[PDB]
Amino acid sequence: IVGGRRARPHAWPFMVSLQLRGGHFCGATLIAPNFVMSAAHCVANVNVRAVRVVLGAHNLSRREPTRQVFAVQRIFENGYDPVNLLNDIVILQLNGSATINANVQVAQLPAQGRRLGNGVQCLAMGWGLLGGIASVLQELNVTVVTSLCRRSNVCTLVRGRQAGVCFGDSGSPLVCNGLIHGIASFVRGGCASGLYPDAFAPVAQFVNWIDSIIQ
Ligand SMILES: CN1CC2=C(C(=O)N1)[C@@H](c1ccc(C#N)cc1)NC(=O)N2c1cccc(C(F)(F)F)c1
Ligand SMILES: *[C@@H]1O[C@H](CO[C@@H]2O[C@@H](C)[C@@H](O)[C@@H](O)[C@@H]2O)[C@@H](O)[C@H](O)[C@H]1NC(C)=O
Ligand SMILES: *[C@@H]1O[C@H](CO[C@@H]2O[C@@H](C)[C@@H](O)[C@@H](O)[C@@H]2O)[C@@H](O)[C@H](O)[C@H]1NC(C)=O
Repeated sequence: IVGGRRARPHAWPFMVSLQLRGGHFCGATLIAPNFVMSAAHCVANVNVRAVRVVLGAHNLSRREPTRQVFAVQRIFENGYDPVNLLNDIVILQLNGSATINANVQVAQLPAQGRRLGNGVQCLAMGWGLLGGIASVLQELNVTVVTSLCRRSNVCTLVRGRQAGVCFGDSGSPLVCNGLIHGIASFVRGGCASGLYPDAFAPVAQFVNWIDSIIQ
C-alpha cells in the first residue's frame, strides 16, 4: 500500500498473509474457519503445496504468538482468464480449521450481484510495497469509481494525491461498508499513478459460487 497508514494491530482479523519460505507474497481473506479467498493470479505458477496460510498477523517482521499457520488442502477456481483480466478469484481450503478469536475472524460478504456506486468509501489494505515492502499491515481510504473501470471489476481511486495498492497487495480484501467487496487484482500506470484506478475482483459477482463451496 502506497500512501496508506499502519493499521491498528488486529483491526482486520479476517486479513490473511500468504507466504512461501517465511516470506509474504500475497494477501487473502478468511471466509470460513477452513477457507481463505484470494486472487487467482497470486497462485498462477506457484507451488501451492509450499504455500503457508498465515492467520492473525500484524507485523510480519516479528515473531507473533497470535499467528495460526495452515497449509492448502484443495484449490477452487472460477474460470480465471488472465488475458481478459477476468474472474481473478481462488478459494484455498485449509488443512485444518482456524481458532476463531480476537485475532482471527471470518469476514462478512455482500449479497450476490450487489453493485457499488461511484463515490462509495472503502478501505484497501495489505503488506505490499510502500512505494520498501511493509512489515506492519497498512490500510488506505479509497473511493469507488466507474470511469476507466470495466463492469467486471470494482475499481477504486484516491483523489488529490497519488496512493493505491501495489505489488504484494494482490489478493487482499477491499472492505466497503463492513463487507468484502473486492479482491485486489490489478493496477495500471504503475502503483499509485494518480490516474488509473485500482481494479479488484468483484466479490459480490461471485457470492453464490463462494457460498456453494463453503456452505
Ligand atoms: C506480479 N503479480 C501482480 C500483477 C500481475 C501478476 O500477474 N502478478 C498482473 C495481473 C495479470 C492478470 C490479472 C488478472 N485477472 C491480475 C494481475 N498485473 C498486475 O497489475 N499485477 C499487480 C501489480 C500491483 C498490484 C496488484 C494488485 F494489488 F492490485 F492486485 C496487481
Ligand atoms: C496443517 O499444516 C500446518 C503447516 O504445515 C507446514 O506448511 C506446509 C505448507 C508445508 O510446508 C508443511 O511441510 C509444513 O509442516 C501444520 O502446522 C498443521 O499441523 C497442519 N494441520 C493438520 C495436519 O491438521
Ligand atoms: C476512512 O475510512 C474510515 C474507515 O472506513 C470505514 O470502515 C471500513 C471498515 C469500511 O467499511 C469503509 O467502507 C468505511 O468507510 C472512515 O471511518 C473514514 O470516514 C474514512 N475517511 C475518508 C475521508 O474517506
